[PDB]
Amino acid sequence: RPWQMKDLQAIKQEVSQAAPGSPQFMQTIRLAVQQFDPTAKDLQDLLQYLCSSLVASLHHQQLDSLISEAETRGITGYNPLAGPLRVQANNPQQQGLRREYQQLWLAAFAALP
Repeated sequence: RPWQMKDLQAIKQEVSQAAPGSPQFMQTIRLAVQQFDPTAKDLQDLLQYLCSSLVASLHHQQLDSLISEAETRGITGYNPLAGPLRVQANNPQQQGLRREYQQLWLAAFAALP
């Protein structure tokens, strides 16, 4: 049950005025992420739709650092012999990795301003 075009259009329109990482944007994006239960691929699509290449790159770097610390510590469900967290989160049998990816994503995007 992935999102459709209308959901993305509403998500972008409702937060057109606000700035990335504002409390309003964080509310709406967090609700979307917690409601649709998407993988990393869909999150990348959503970010490309919402913010430009500059904000995309900044979030990419911040999320790289956050994932770096998180999975360098060692995580309950992460096994580094199978692939990067971006790929484990895309397997529907690793929901723990998917939820960790979602939370790192939202925190990284919130850490912009």
